[PDB]
Amino acid sequence: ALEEAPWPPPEGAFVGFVLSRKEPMWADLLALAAARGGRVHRAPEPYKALRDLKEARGLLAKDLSVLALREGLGLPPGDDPMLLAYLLDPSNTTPEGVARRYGGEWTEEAGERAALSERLFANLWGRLEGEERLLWLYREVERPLSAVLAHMEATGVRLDVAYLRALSLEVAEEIARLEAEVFRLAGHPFNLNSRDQLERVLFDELGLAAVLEALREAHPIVEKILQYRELTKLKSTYIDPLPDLIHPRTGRLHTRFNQTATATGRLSSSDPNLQNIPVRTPLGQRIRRAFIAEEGWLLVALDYSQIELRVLAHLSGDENLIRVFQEGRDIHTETASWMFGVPREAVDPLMRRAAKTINFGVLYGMSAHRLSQELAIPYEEAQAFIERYFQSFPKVRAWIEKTLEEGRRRGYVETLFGRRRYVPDLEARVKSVREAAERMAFNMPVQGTAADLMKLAMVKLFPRLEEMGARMLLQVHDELVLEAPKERAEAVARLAKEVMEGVYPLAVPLEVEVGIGEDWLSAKE
Repeated sequence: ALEEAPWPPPEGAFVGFVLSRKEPMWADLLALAAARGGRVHRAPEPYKALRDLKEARGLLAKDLSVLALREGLGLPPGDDPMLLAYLLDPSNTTPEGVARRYGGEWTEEAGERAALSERLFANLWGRLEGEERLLWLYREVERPLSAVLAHMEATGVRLDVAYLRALSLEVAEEIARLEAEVFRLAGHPFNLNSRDQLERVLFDELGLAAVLEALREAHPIVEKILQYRELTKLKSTYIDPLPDLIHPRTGRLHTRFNQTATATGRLSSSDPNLQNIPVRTPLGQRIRRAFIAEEGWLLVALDYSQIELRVLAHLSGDENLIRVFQEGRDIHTETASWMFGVPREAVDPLMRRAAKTINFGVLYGMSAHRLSQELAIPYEEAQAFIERYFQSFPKVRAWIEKTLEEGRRRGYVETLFGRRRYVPDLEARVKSVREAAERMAFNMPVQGTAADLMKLAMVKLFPRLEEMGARMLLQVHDELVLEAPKERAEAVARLAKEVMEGVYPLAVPLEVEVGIGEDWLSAKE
């Protein structure tokens, strides 16, 4: 046991806390404690207790910072063992998981959480001090980012409830129509949500899991059904819930951001989860339209153009790919031109399509077999096309090979900045497993770097942003969403563009599309 001591603790103490709910902005602070030396300090009354701390230092610091901010206190997030653990091995994503792996237990008791933080920090910090690159990431990117996220989560984003309500009825209507059609193609009404009734109808005149249904695209009814499922999912996952997630004390929505969740270092969101809102789908766009600016403010949305290809270009050092970007020429057009040995002027739109497909196909995994189906071209030609590609960008092939070799030898792969991911499976004899590792192997450096760049961008942008009355609100994919006063907008945009594009010196220029509007959808123009 440790020695009890009265509140407050000397500065530099590690904080432990317990919430009544997982969402910081909605939870009630039940317990608060601090540890330093061999002592523990338990706060008599949690809320007031916060004011005695100059820095939330410990496990899940950001979360506490959020609660404090909603209470009008500027309590900054400090060192957090989670970040260190994550940097050591991206597998470390939850506090319970980390504790177990490193000798501690995660309990629902403030004091204990306070002690655990101290212990962990010392332990992991030692292990990190020898890693030049990782220490850099922790200090220059990770830690500072905590503050940023804290503010984002706390400020939140305004929603157009009126619009949401309306949209709900529209989709409900489309659903009814689809349902009607299904009945027509079935000859008799029935419950689409009922397994038994569905199965019978299918077997009724057809010869037979969403995958199963997808494969059974033989009768139009199956198509229409899947559409029904889709709309239903979206309506209940994004349209209907949103209004209910508006915090009473702010009038805005507070989506959660996690810093140590994805396997590649990309930020993830929850409640909702922007990541899964349909990209360029009529409905998806309509949902984005719900996110609006404050009365007298505007939304500035910045997006990175094909960052992954530019990153690849840099990591491979492929003269051709590099030239495409340095020359500012259309990537897909040039790809086609190369693959088919035809000058720009004669690029058939179908060639462009093929190129576009391959380009993306080589990024996410190595879309080999998929090519046939997605292109409706015979097997042989598909392989040839792939060959033509690497023939045009040799160094990309060389890079992929090198990456895997290094992976097998060292046991891990790393992003441009040094972030690492261990890949033991590259030596697996089981096909599917080894192939999975292989995808991950080259996906990691490309995606990881894209993530790192964005994070670096944010970190160094925040201070300057705050200098003007501007706010950082959302981050999804390779996109940032800001909020700024009507008269300041244009200026803020100009700044954001520069900062982002010049975040780090690449052999390829970085480009950012910028849009300003009253709502997210309008902004993206």
